[PDB]
Formats: sequence, C-alpha cells, structure tokens
Amino acid sequence: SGLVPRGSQILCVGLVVLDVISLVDKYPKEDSEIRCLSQRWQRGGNASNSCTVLSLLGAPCAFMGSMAPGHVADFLVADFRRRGVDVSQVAWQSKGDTPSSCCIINNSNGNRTIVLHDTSLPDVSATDFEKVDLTQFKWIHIEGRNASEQVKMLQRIDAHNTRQPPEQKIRVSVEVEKPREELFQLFGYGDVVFVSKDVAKHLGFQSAEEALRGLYGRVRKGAVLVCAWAEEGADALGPDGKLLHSDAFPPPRVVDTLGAGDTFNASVIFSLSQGRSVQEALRFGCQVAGKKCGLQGFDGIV
Amino acid sequence: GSQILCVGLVVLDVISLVDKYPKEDSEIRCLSQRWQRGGNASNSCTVLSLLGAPCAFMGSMAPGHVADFLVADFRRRGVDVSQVAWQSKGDTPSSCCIINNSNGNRTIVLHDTSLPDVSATDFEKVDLTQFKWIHIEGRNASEQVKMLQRIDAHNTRQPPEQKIRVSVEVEKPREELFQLFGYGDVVFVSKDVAKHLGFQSAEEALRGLYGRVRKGAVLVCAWAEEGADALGPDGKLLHSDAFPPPRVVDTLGAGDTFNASVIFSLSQGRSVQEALRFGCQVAGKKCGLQGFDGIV
Ligand SMILES: Cc1c[nH]c2ncnc(N3CCC[C@@H](CO)C3)c12
Ligand SMILES: Cc1c[nH]c2ncnc(N3CCC[C@@H](CO)C3)c12
Ligand SMILES: Cc1c[nH]c2ncnc(N3CCC[C@@H](CO)C3)c12
Repeated sequence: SGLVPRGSQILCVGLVVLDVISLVDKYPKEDSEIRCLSQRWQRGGNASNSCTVLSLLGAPCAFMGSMAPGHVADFLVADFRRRGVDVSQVAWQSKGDTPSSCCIINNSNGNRTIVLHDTSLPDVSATDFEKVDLTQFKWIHIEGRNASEQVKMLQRIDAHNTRQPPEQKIRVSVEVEKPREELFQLFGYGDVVFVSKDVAKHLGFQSAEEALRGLYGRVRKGAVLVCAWAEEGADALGPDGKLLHSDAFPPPRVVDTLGAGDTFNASVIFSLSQGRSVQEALRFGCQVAGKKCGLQGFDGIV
Repeated sequence: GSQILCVGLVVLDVISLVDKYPKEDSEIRCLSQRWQRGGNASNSCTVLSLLGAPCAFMGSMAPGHVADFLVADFRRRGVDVSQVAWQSKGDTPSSCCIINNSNGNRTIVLHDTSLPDVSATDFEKVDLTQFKWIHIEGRNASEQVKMLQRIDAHNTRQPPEQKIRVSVEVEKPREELFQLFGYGDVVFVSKDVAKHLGFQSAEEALRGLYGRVRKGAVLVCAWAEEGADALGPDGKLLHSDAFPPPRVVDTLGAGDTFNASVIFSLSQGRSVQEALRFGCQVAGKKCGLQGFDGIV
C-alpha cells in the first residue's frame, strides 16, 4: 500500500462474489459428464462491479467488503488488481469462505440455473468502519445491506464533514437495491440515493416518476433521489422539485445485463464527482450502462 | 522400475454438494463447496499414493495460481510431477461439479481450455527405466498409440523380469479411442462405452469386446453397484460383487479409484480375481466418503 493523496479516492462499501458461469447446449442430465460451450470466472457484487467501472472511467477507487482467506479470495483479489481497484480496506474474516456461485446458462432457452455458496461471512461493521482514516476519500458509496451498522457509518461520515471546509467535505451515496424493510431507513442518509426498479415495484410503484414522487419525502434535505428503469431510461429528483429524465441508450443487441445497474450507479457517481450537473450525470449513466448491455463483461464500456 | 505412471488429465474440480439435484431455472443454496484436484489419471495417482505406491503423473499444465494449487496438492500426496508437460500458452481446465448428497450422483460440466494434449514427442523424452507400470487415460488416440508402441519396443529389449506392464482406459464413447483396445496388458472399459455399443451387462460386453484386445491381455469392465467383471486369455469370466456403502454420498472419482486399485493389486502380484475384488472394495469405500481421504 502506497501513499494515497488526500481527497482522491471513491470508496464503495458492499459485497463481492465469484461467479463461475458455464454456457451449455442443453441442461445437463444428472450423473453425466459434459463439455460446456464456454466458461467464465467473473468477479461480481454491486460495490465490486461499481469499482471496476470507476477504474475504467479513470477514477482512483477502493473496495471495502468482507472476504475470507482462501482460493476464491485469491482469484478475486487478483481480479480487483487486474481492474486497478485498491483492496487495502478489505475486512478480512478469520473464519468462513468468500461467497461464490456456479451458474449454468442453457443456450437453447436462455434459462439461468444457480447454485449459491454462502457461509454467512460477517458483514462490514461500524467498528470495522471507525478504524478507517477517511481523509483519502472524496466520495463514499454504500450498498445497502446491514442497515443499523451502515447508519453508524453514515453518522461517522456526517461528523467528519461538520469539521471540514466545503471543498474538503466527503460526498455520500447509498443504494437501496433489495426490497427488505430494514434498508428503508437508508433513504434518510446520503447526498445521492439510488433506488432500484425492483424495490420501487415491490413498494407498489409502476414507473420511475411514481417512485421518485412517492419516496422523496423519505430523503434527507437537499438530497437527490435516482431511479433507473431499464429500457425506459432513468429519472432523478432534487430539492427544487423538478423531475429530471434521460432516455435509455439501448445497444444494437442486448448481450449482457449483469451488472448494468452497477455501471449506471458508478457512472452517475463519477459524473457528479467531476462537478457535472444531475441532468448531465443521468445522461452519462444511461449512456455507459446502455453501452455495457451490448458487451460481455466490462471491457469496452469506455 | 519402482514407480507407476499415469498419463492423462489434471483438472480443477469446483464441487458443490447439494441435497437434491437442481431443477432448471432455479436458484439454490448448496450444503458445502470445495476445490478438488480432478482428472482421471490425476485421481488414479491420488489413490495409488494413498495405497502406498510410488507414482508419477504426466499431463499438460499451464502456469498460474490454479496450477500452483494442483501442483502443491500433487506434492502434498507425494505424486511425482517431474514429467508434467508445462505449457506457455493456454489456461488450466476446470469443471463445475454437482454432487447429490441423497444418492452420491455426480454431474460434471467440463471446460476444455484447448491446452495442447501430451504428444508422442513429449513421451519420447520420458526415461522409461524408472517405471514398473504405465497407465494411459485415453484422449488423443493416434499420439497415445505411438507412446504404447514406444513402451512395446522398450519391452522387446528387456528380460521378462524388467518388462513394463501397460494399462489402458477407454472411458469416453468416442470412436477414435477404440483403437487403444488394442494395446496393453490390462484394458479398462467403462459401462458408458459398453452401453453405447449395445451391451446390457459387463459379461456381455466382455464376450463382445474380447476380440479387440492384444494376445494375453485382460479386459476389465466395472458396472457400478452390479460390481465388476474381467476376462483373460483362458476364456474364464471373473466376477466381483460391489462393496456398496450403506449411504452412497460421493461417486466422483469412484471409477478412477477402481482403476488405480486394480492396477495396484495386479502390480503387487495378486490374481485378476483378487485385484477385481480389491478394486470393488476400495471404490465402494470411496463412494461413502467425500473426496479420497479415509479409503485406506
Ligand atoms: C491479499 C490477501 C489475501 N489474504 C489476506 N489475508 C490477510 N491480509 C491480506 N493482505 C496482506 C497484504 C496486504 C493487504 C492487501 O492489500 C492484505 C491478504
Ligand atoms: C439500456 C438498456 C437496454 N436494456 C436494458 N435492460 C436492463 N437495464 C438496462 N439498463 C441498465 C440499468 C440502467 C438503465 C438506464 O437506461 C439501462 C437496459
Ligand atoms: C459400489 C458402488 C455403489 N454405488 C456406486 N455407484 C457408482 N459406482 C460404484 N462403484 C465405483 C466404480 C466401480 C464399481 C465397482 O464395480 C463400484 C458404486
């Protein structure tokens, strides 16, 4: 670990996983030995994917998540490094395994069959977070997971900010991506709040417009609420009450959708961290995420 | 001539242990997962080493951290890797494996990395004098036949006391592999190959395929829980009942266990009948355990 200049990095707090994905002709019959058409060993997870996108955009970035030593962590660490991601903030667990999965994509019908391996590795805690020196970060993005612990992380950033001049304040964003009640208290934190179409739909909202208008009362004064709605583009709503929208930039053919949401989030953060307007950041997010949809993985999203 | 050589594949097996076989389009949580060194010839080496037999492995490997895991695993077992055909181009093959805990059924989705297979030229470089037995996992047929001819030629310039015993495994039902029938003192033919050729039992497959073997060879056919059979030059059919564990939890590498145990028993001077029983016994014990430890 080298010298990191003060206020230089974008930190993403969240999950990492190893997805081994095999493309097959037909679904394997039990007890057989078959040859797949293609196989990919892919690093995944929301905060993890956002870090890859930030590095490709030209931002110094860091990942903070829980990992346990082992073969899976070795591959994942080498993959983060291959993507220029700073792993120095990883919270190494003394017991357990790093999450991984085996996925089979049937070419004949596009069906995804997944076998998850999760040893319920302890999440990043408020005590893990207090030990971090915040000065090297200009932006902190939190993937909503263990809400009561994450609220303490958010309150610690808020206390740091109170004692800083405006140019030295750390910008904060949160993502509420899973429809779990406990996460809904995170709407009340951060400068930028991302709400997924899936959470919006589970809350009974039928469009990005309904979601923003219906959830804006849950956000902090002055915060921007953002909701991507796949092929319908994305919307943002700020304190001025003006609903902002950008149309989608669909690829010629959609090849890979995992994790186009994470590419959108990382692109919005990047553009806002560069001093661009909410409208400009929305458009940039739609452009990059839309481009990612027609590409396998993250190469060439530029 | 004190080591046993196995020529074939070394594969990283990513294993998921499930309570029931996954239904298509489902998302399930497995009981447990592990990385295990696989590949047929590679698994036979693991078994030969636990049986106490000095052994060596010969197959293609590409450098990296996965190869570092495979190599350190070979070395931990005490398998000699000095003959590994190290590549500069490609990556190590890996497979996604499902093991059903309710019956021990194993389902393998192999990723073949187009790694160049071991050639006749790579084998010519092998100093045959250190080996008492050479087993070849059938893959690139024409190249393997030249390796077999090289062992045959070596044997002609040796007394019957210093002759290298040869075994061949025809596991995949691929036409090219049927010439290997063919060569060697012992020919292992899978139930899978036998069924594809229209045979319904190990005995019917042995009578139907004995014409294809070289003079004085022994043809061996394992048939899972029906046990295993063998046929030698005397025309006498030999059978061994299986040794099923009360709870079959992992049959991954059970076939490799049977092959290595038969080879070991025969390399020790036991009869074909005794070697068959031994193969069934060790493979059966393996079936009731996860992996290879405790087969003793
Ligand atoms: C990389 C790694 C795998 N398993 C680990 N377990 C504990 N600490 C680690 N390290 C030590 C070097 C410095 C640091 C990375 O930047 C953390 C690791
Ligand atoms: C552009 C596109 C075509 N088909 C899609 N399907 C799903 N998501 C999409 N994304 C990714 C998230 C962000 C969203 C902003 O427009 C676009 C697309
Ligand atoms: C003993 C047993 C129970 N269930 C099995 N299922 C598959 N193979 C089996 N093996 C291993 C290969 C060799 C075969 C010996 O004839 C037995 C078994």
